[PDB]
Amino acid sequence: KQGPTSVAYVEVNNNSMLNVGKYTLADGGGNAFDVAVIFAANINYDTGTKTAYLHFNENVQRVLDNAVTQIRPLQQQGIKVLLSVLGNHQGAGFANFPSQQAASAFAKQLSDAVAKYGLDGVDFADEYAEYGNNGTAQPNDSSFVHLVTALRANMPDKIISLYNIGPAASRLSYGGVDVSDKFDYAWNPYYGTWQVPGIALPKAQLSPAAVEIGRTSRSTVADLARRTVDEGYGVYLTYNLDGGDRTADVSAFTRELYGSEAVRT
Ligand SMILES: [Zn+2]
Repeated sequence: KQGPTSVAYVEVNNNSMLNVGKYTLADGGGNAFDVAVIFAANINYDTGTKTAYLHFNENVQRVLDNAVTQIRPLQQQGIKVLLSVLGNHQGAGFANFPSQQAASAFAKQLSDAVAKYGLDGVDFADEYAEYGNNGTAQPNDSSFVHLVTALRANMPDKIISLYNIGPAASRLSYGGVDVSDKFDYAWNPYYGTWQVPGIALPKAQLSPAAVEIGRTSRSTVADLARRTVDEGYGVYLTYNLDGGDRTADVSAFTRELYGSEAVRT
């Protein structure tokens, strides 16, 4: 298989991670998706200790606890699995950690979770943090740099990606350290559109295209995949892969990215 890196986000609240492994290319048998993203664990805030911390809702916890059936099989077949981390309406977000030490403690929780569950990486989605709730501060310009630097240091050989949205995504440089190069990938969060991420990464690691499989018209899915290849971009994002038969939708972009339509087990 040769072509852009395919990524699929799965809202584990309602869907199975395994669905991502169901699609392969008719010509070649390669995976239609190269990366699967568990959406989403989150950044919580303890008002008492005034400390942010990593939280997994029951659904996220359930899939992590069942890594052998929910995650391991995807990895066995060559698909990378990442844990997305999202804001949780509690004031704490990736852009408002008060210090280097504070950001670093949270990065350890992340890297520890990655090792414990045998994950391939982390995805940062700075949305719904609601900076300010519970007496918290507004995003500052060192928090994210500190968090990314620590995480990357913690897991040098794993994946770290950026869902391109929010205060954090605009605060990649501080004190002479630009954290753009510590990210493996970055992508557009707006389904049905082409929006090149601002983060200073080369085309090969960016996905200006974004589609919500089953919702975006197969014409637009095909168009964005076509533009991806034509403009030389190296990633393509599919959001909300569900349990329905989306072979036609997956084929809409695989024909363009890989030259083969897809098959679903
Ligand atoms: Zn809210």
